[PDB]
Amino acid sequence: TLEKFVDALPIPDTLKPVQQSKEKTYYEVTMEECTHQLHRDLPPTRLWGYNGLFPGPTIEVKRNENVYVKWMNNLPSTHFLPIDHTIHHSHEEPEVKTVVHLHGGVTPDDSDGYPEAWFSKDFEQTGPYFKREVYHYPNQQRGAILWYHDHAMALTRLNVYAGLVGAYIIHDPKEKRLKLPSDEYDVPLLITDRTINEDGSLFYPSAPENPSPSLPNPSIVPAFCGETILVNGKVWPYLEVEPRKYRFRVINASNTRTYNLSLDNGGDFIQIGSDGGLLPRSVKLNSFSLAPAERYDIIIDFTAYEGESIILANSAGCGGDVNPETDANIMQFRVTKPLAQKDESRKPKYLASYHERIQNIRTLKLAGTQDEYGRPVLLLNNKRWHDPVTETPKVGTTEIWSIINPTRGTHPIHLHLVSFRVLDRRPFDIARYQESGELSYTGPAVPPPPSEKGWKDTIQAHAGEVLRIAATFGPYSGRYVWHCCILEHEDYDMMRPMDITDP
Ligand SMILES: [Cu+2]
Ligand SMILES: [Cu+2]
Ligand SMILES: [Cu+2]
Repeated sequence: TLEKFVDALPIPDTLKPVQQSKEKTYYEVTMEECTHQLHRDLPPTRLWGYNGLFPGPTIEVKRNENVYVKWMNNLPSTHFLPIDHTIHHSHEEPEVKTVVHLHGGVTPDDSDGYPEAWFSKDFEQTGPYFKREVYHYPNQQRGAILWYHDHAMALTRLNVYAGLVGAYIIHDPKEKRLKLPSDEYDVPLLITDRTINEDGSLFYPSAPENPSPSLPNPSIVPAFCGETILVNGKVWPYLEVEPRKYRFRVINASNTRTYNLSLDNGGDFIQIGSDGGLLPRSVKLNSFSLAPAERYDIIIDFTAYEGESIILANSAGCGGDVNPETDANIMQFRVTKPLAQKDESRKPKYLASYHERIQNIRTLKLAGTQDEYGRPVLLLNNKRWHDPVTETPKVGTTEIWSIINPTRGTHPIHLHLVSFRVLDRRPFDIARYQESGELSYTGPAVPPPPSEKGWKDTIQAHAGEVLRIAATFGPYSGRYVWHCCILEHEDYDMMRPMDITDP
């Protein structure tokens, strides 16, 4: 095992445009086999990286900036992580397929990275919903932390684990007057748990434990928990900071793992933002939950802690209780950087402003059948991906989605295109719902905590609760998706199409 806090936190560079005008910013990003050392004491690791980087370069845009990214694939024809060929059914398609989803993007459908819009190297082969090489991101939306990652059908868990993640920030100039910490004092933190072999190579399980020899090989697993935690591509790093306010864009880019984060001296975060942008009012927190694909925009105020080492800790376990010596640790702040200037940043209470009729109320169930080989298959509302679309909201209208979770565990559910408000959660009789299909509540409705009073696009639906959210669908119409963000679930098969229609 590996010494904690011996490597500096990398901060990914900001991508430079290939061409740029008042009217159009044009970027190129090529997926490439690359080599990077993840820890002082590990041989370098072979990974897949956007422009040869892990994590991918940070992309920074203004609200309404007219952006194009040509996402290209220049990867090997053959994968280096275990492909389970039995999970989706078929001329022969390439083994390695990729497509980039801008998670949180208010995006035209053919630029949203639909799982069947995939492509292989140089776009030689393309999936049946592919339309275009150069994706278009108009960024007509709230300033926020987005992130980009692969979304290829049956492969998402693999392609992401391989290293295909990156941050995308939307800056709204109108927010500049809040004087939030910025520039060097505004730092994204992409958290990814990994398991790494002694020779430096990524370990990803090629079967669950106790593989009955009937079971395919490789076989998909229903969950992955990495032995090590990385932030921005380094195992358990440290970051030297100035004793002053910092903003952090915290992103869970892990396959399965949920984090429950705190500072080991009992100190407080200030949440200024959720997936969908600034909260209306800032919230003071001692801890916070962070499931796959969630994003918390926070301030940590180091002013009074000059000289100190503060650990960003985690108490959520993955497949067992946290281990204090390993996954209980995320990174270490060292407040030893001299101030480069006066800290003019603020941490205001007042951040943003907070009339619509309900067109429809979709009731949706989270549940799993079981396959030929005994393995669990997780399904949204009893459907497989390939079944005729059923979630078909009307452009311009508002729906309430009530998501019922009678499973053993939490699912972070994500809708593309939209961000949405959270209404409440409410517990119910699980046995009763499974026996009869009948829903009896065992307690009142609970509103969201303040963290979740703003806009969200990825939301934890806890076991034995009904969660209700509300979304207005637009401004674009077309074919999108919704799904669980635990990638091991997403790929088998907790993802469905979502058509937003127009007369
Ligand atoms: Cu998304
Ligand atoms: Cu799930
Ligand atoms: Cu998605």
